[PDB]
Amino acid sequence: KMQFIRVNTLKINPEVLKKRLENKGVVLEKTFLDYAFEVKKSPFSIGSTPEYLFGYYMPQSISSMIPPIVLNPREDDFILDMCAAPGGKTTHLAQLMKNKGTIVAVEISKTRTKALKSNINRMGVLNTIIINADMRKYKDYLLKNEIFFDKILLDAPCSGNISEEDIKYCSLRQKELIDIGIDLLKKDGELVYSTCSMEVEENEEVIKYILQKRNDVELIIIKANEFKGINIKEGYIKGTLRVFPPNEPFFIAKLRKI
Ligand SMILES: Nc1ncnc2c1ncn2[C@@H]1O[C@H](C[C@@H](N)CC[C@H](N)C(=O)O)[C@@H](O)[C@H]1O
Repeated sequence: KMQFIRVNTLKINPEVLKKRLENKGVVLEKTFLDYAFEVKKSPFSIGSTPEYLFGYYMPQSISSMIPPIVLNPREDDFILDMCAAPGGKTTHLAQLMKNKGTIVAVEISKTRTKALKSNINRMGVLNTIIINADMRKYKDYLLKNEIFFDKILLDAPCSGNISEEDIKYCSLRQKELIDIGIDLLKKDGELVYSTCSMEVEENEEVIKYILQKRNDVELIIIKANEFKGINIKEGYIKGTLRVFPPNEPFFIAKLRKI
């Protein structure tokens, strides 16, 4: 299985970090991103370097770096990260926003909220409000108070996080979450649905469900061609993307409230 790291441009320049790690015996390979590297060899556990501890990078699959790139938040945006822990994608969104605007990062589990806050503090992120709550109830609070967002990441839990039952259970949850995400989007706003599963029940089923359920949503077409070097192709709904082995299994789509 491949290992990659995302360089945290909040704190450090790609080439400064690259030189420092290569001088300690790390062998790094380019990526379709100037701030992400493939780790080819490491005398270090990569979550264990002083550089990691300083917030210089985040280890993560390259697949998992796509949803924030596709959502493409701007600097001053107001952003919801619906299912946020451990914060891989929350800190990615913050880096893309350069620590401007606001991310509301929501996490159901109390324990996982710990890991989320740790990642955020470690990566030096300042634009993020951590909510420990069930999104399905937290959204009434947001709706009552008219708190709509410019762009939303729904990076949903997946069957793999933990059978046919696992998949059916996750799919149902994902369908609940996405309807909620559309409800919380400003008119003309953008939601990315992603998940660590390439199973169609968690993928195009959830997309087909929301398109038939609602009249106020439009599929935005995403293209693979940008994502060089990644085993990524079009889903079975045009303009959706599925990532395959030997990349980490993943699915990404993008919607617009009309
Ligand atoms: N209703 C819910 N509200 C908030 N968080 C949830 C809810 N249901 C599941 N989750 C969380 O969804 C997360 C699943 C992860 N795949 C998210 C990864 C995260 N987006 C990252 O990039 O690092 C877990 O943290 C679950 O605790």
